[PDB]
Amino acid sequence: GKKKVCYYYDGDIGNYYYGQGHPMKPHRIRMTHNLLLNYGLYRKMEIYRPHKATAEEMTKYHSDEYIKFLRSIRPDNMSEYSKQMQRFNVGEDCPVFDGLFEFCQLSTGGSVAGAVKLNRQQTDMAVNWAGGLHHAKKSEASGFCYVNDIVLAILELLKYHQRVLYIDIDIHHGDGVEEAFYTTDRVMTVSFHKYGEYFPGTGDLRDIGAGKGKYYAVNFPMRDGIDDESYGQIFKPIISKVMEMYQPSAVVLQCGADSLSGDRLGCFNLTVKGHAKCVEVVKTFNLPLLMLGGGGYTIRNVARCWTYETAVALDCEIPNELPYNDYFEYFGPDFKLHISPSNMTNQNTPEYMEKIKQRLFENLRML
Ligand SMILES: CCCC[C@H](NC(=O)[C@H](C)c1c(C)[nH]c2ccc(O)cc12)c1ncc(-c2cc3ccccc3nc2OC)[nH]1
Ligand SMILES: [Ca+2]
Ligand SMILES: [Ca+2]
Ligand SMILES: [Zn+2]
Repeated sequence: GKKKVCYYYDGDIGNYYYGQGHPMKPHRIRMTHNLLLNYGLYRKMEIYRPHKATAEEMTKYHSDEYIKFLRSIRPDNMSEYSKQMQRFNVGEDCPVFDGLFEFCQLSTGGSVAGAVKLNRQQTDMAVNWAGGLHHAKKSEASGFCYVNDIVLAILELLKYHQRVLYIDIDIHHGDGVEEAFYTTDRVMTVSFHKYGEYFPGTGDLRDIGAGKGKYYAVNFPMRDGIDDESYGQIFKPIISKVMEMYQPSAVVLQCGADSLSGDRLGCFNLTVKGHAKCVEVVKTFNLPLLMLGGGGYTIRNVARCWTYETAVALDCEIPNELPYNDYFEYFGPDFKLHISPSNMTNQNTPEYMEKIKQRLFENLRML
């Protein structure tokens, strides 16, 4: 049936700024919120403002030293932390910016709060578009991510769920999450990503977990230009097999929008409908589900994607004609919700897709 949806958002999230020319733009979270408000999707959800996650909540995963550094570093005192910046990988892809720690607190607060709501059986779905920062490591920032809100949310789900399934459709390998749970069978991580001469350089289909975690990490490496057809020939069959074999009791779905056609950093060719089909597929299993954001660097498309995925979560049909909103000019020249794929070549032949799917199916038989 239709499901209850709780949505997490802080009105200040859009004001955090990574710096001039940096592709990560928290403003896209505010564009998403304003678009979904203007479509009237607020009348259908319970809207919550997440608390600022404490350093203590963050150290359930991250090292005390790394969290202490994040809570301390500021653009005005950076000069005194030259040593720690190198140690914790802060200052290149992951710059020091005003309110960095508060931004991490809000991103994490939404994911953890959503997991608590699911644990209490008070919602069917919890949504936190400011979360999904899957690259952060135990004691290091990485790929525009500082605090791994996903790992923290999964640890919260593990208090009441024996097995948790994590699915990541961001164009980049979900390395921080996979690494956190690499040697456990209590979390199965499934990542679909571009692999080959691309960040973070991990996620080979031969990375399948280790020790008790062997066969509990699944990686589907893809080439440039994947389209809705190709993604659609493999996503439902793999997720169906994972659901059958693993039988998770909760699911976390990272909906990174950098896998869409026309992304500033991505090289895939999915439309918003193609990307949202993943949400439709996962939602049909009727399991407690935490939906998170992630990458997405052509911000008009990120807002379209996450607004449509929120409509999918609510089983609410919304028109293609965009309603007027505070960022209406960003959606020109068409002012439509849905996007068209480009003419880029799909390097993922149908035979390649079937062959990788078959290799993963062999690994899934080992559960
Ligand atoms: C989602 C995160 C993607 C990160 C990614 N980083 C990298 O590609 C770097 C070189 C990298 C590193 C450190 N490790 C790697 C391992 C494998 C690999 O193939 C690459 C890397 C990135 N792609 C765009 C940028 C980028 C960063 C900027 C920072 C400040 C200002 C402007 C920037 N512009 C950028 O692209 C307009 N960075
Ligand atoms: Ca991924
Ligand atoms: Ca695992
Ligand atoms: Zn990404």
